[PDB]
Amino acid sequence: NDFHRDTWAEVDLDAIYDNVENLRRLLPDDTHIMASVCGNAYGHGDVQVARTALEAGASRLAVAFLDEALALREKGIEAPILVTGASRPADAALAAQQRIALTVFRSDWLEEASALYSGPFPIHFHLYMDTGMGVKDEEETKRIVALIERHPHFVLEGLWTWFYQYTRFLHMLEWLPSRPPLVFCANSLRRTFNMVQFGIAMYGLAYPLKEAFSLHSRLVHVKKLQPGEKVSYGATYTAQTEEWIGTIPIGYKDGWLRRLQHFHVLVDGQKAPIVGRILMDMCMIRLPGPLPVGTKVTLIGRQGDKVISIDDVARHLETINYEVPCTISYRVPRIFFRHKRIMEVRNAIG
Amino acid sequence: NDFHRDTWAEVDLDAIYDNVENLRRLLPDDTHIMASVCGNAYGHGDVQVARTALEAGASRLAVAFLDEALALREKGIEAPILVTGASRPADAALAAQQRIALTVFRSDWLEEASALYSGPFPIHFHLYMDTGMGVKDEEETKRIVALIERHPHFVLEGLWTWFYQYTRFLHMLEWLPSRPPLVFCANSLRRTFNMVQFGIAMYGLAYPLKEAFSLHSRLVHVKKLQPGEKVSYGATYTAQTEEWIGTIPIGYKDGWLRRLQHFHVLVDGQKAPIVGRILMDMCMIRLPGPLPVGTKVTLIGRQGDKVISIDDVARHLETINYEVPCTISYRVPRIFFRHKRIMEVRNAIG
Repeated sequence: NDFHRDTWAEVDLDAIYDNVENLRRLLPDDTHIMASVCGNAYGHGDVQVARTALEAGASRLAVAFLDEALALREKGIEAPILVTGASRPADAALAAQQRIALTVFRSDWLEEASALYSGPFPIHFHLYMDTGMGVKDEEETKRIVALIERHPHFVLEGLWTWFYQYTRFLHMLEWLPSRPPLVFCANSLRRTFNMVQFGIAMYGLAYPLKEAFSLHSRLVHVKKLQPGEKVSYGATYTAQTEEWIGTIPIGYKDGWLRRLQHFHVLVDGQKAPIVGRILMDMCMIRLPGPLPVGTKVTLIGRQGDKVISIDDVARHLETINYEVPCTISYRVPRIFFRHKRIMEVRNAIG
Repeated sequence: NDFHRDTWAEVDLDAIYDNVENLRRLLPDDTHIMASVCGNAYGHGDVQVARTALEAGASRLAVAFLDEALALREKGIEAPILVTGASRPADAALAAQQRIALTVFRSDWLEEASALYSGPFPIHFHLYMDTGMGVKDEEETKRIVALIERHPHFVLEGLWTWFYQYTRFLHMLEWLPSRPPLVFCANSLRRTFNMVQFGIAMYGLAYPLKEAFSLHSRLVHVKKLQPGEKVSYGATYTAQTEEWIGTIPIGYKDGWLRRLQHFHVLVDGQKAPIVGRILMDMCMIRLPGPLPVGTKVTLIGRQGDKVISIDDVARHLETINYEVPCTISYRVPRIFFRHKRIMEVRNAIG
């Protein structure tokens, strides 16, 4: 709850709430919302985001692998959770005991699972259909359906796919004896389909969606450089004029990658360039003018008229926006805001 | 201690041990070895590496900010620890209570610290000297020395710098009434100087030094593609011939960045290219031929005659080797090997 370096992320849970609420309003009353919270909720904080999305109308959670579902259960989350990635047949008992749903991709994964597991908890499976470009034919599907019907503790909960592929999907749906409780697709189509995946869009990333993630630091040293003065930590920055250099305590170990050398952060309402090499723990910006140590630096977020968004950082790095909050390391504290006030602080490094 | 996805890192503590032992032999008996363990020991594991480096001859630890020193103390580490980065004057009482040494860069940081702290623990300070390109003149140094002598609980433990700069340093050393218990420089010069910084070289990264970090996965789906068959998850991979595609459960959320698309991993003793876009949680490789699911994929490490090193990954990414193990996310379990056998497993996600 306390932290001891002037570098932190802010997570606006009101933003999460609002994004989910707008969708919960728009969709029909009988279609479920699934909240994607893999990768520690894309660097925002798994349990804080899950709790908020659930309060706001989400009724189910999606994670990428079993450990992520286990961590949510451990932190007291009770809503249904789907593992959308690969899992070991041997971990079936664990998932069932923890009331975690598993995705199956291959009939012989299920053959192994069936041989290895006898009870006492039911396991819920979702079938991932290969819709074009997972399970791919009628024979494989029928096999799967037989395994589920023949095993006393197996249950076919859902069918899904990732997007002609649609008409393929319609066909594959007909291969089943009956329609499963839940049918949806993963990417977001945000038809029927009685569940939708609010993936990255819950975080404000691509009506109108609110962005949820800010990253900040403070100047920790300020220095006037004379024309010709050098700073060398690896590379060598040579001052062309009289200018001011500030240091901030964030580096590539924090996920503030060497490749953001150049990028323009916000100090005192002005864009300022990250200058010289990004080092493991500190980096230098050329300041808009002289400034006192302790001045806030905004790496992502709003300062005055200006705003830097995740999209901006993604462009400089040449990646998609997803990767940016995900790369911000666990050693960066997150301050969670809810109801315009401060709800909690997670410093993963006690 | 258990983990539930087939993706893991291996950390060879024998490598750490050996690297430190070779240095402990080479250096004079009165010069200390300082072990750099910031950034969770560069992604290898803070407490496991500290413990090993200490067992092997290191007598002091270096971290980048206070929270890192606090986490080490909390996990039972008792050796002296220096914070080499910036700290808040107000946290002085906390560092003193926890017997953590602090680096000072500016005399008015110390003026604040002195005003705010009265006791009961002594605080050890190290002065970082600006040696050319921190504290910069005689007047500032004398001020600092006066503050330390006048305060009952302040102690000047060390002097250091990062590298004519040398002769500057010799001069600055003479500004002090006496020589501090410890004098060293940070970068590695690996003269006197009674302490050296075994930074990145402890990890086998640049006589002969052993590399300590491996990263591995397993194939989780295998698929034969016919000439012209496509896979689309974002980008579109179009098979030019008949070929085999394997999926592994690692993605950019694991620190396996989109930019490693192309890079060549090891499967079945062969180099194989990472193909199509790197997605959040999975990625595809074109296989040397048909292979059963469960086949080990080595992202960094040795398989048969072949070896992929951290340096190789750094080159493909266009960064320094430091950044690579540091970027591998906390959600990747680390398996620690000591005495050729398995010492423990850290799955940060219980």
